[PDB]
Amino acid sequence: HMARKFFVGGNWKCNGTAEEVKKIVNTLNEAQVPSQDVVEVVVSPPYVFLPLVKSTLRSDFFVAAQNCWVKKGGAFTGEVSAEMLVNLDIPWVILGHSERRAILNESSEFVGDKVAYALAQGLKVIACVGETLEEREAGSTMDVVAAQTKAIADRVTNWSNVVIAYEPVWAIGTGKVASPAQAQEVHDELRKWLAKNVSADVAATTRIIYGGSVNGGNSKELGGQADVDGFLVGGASLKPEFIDIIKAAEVK
Amino acid sequence: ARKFFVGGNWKCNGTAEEVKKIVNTLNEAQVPSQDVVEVVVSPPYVFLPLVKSTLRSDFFVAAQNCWVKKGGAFTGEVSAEMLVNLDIPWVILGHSERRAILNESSEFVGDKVAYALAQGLKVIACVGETLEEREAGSTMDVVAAQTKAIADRVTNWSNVVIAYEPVWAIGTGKVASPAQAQEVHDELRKWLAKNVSADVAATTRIIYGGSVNGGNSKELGGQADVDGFLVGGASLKPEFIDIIKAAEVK
Repeated sequence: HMARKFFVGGNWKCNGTAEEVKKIVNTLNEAQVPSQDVVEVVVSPPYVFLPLVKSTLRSDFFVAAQNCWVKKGGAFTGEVSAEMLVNLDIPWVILGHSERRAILNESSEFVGDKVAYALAQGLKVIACVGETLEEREAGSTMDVVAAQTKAIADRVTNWSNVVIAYEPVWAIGTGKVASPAQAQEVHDELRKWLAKNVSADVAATTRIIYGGSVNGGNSKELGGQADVDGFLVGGASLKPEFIDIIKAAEVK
Repeated sequence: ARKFFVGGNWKCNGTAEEVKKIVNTLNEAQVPSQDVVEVVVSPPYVFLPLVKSTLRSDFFVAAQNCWVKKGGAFTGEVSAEMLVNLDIPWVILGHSERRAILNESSEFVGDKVAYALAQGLKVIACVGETLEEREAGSTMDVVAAQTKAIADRVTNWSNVVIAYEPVWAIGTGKVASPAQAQEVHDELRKWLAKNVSADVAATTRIIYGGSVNGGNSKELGGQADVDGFLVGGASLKPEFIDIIKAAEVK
């Protein structure tokens, strides 16, 4: 029924010092962006800076962890449980990021279990999907994205607190450039998959955000697409340019 | 003489309320001198700032893991540089749970140890054999191979502690004896003497990472080649203080 609220997530990845975090947070705190009714803004620092960011960031921007454990805490040295994030009043978590799928070998099932467990503790989830250059060149884009999405869908009963991020991994460090039209094509096919395989209502209300290369310059052209509901920003999330990407929400 | 070393691995446990209680209990503790025992406490990443800001300054804070190299495009990982930036002096690397559950290879662990040392972190480097490996007669083959992957990459032995985890005796129904701990620690120290140097063998702490409680701490701690403990679950409880007090056995 109601329009999907534009969503901008900033994934800091494995970057930051206390000094850099203070500079980034000060820059965001002084930013003048569209209303909380027009855009939902989430910033995702490394685990060790979650307390500093949550304590100092403007209350109308929300904090995400970059990962959490698949289940209840216990004998999992080095892992952070969903209930720890809830305990520290961290409302969001990024799960299934292409870097964790590729470098740390997180399976679609492992990601699905994490999403279900995070939602069960009351966290909101940015659930990431995306195909490699090999998969795209093989003609497997929608087979891979549908399979990643299905592993999540099979474990999720309530999509209200889920945002899906499409990462064109094929266009990240390969020399290949994703067009806005190519982004819109995958977002459209993914939403049609949700409509047929979950429900018309879930398809209509679930934000699908673009996790490819976005800057101030291309944000309105990418953002001004029928099935693109915002961005999961990588490196630019550390820079003032992030504010220009948030401002792309006015295109809707 | 090697200074007795007691690490407390909280693992994936804690809330702000539980952390405050644990830290208050440690802050009120009366334990042996800084000459007799070195104490390290390892909370989850998200509680490192709270623990570092509130813990007695003569106990040291460790992260439970860090990334293998320089930060960048590694969503969810915490770099050695970040820990140094937050004045976290120690890191646990190659814990049996990360080797077994998260499939960290001996080479990956070795690279993490080298990178952590290079940023100025002190490292508790963990090694240990499974029940299958122990029953196959492969205990010292496995421990030597895991240690070699680390030793090949170490740039400062002063800042390394080795933790032997008898993984075969964690949730299997098997009980690791003081004699079995002593045997592995002695053979590991002899490996260091032959493969690194007599001086590194003589001065490097080898701590026992098996099931340690108030009751068995003095008998384990009294062994010639056991230089202390990496404590699991008991590290969350007042009993951790009784384990630190085992250092007086040396």
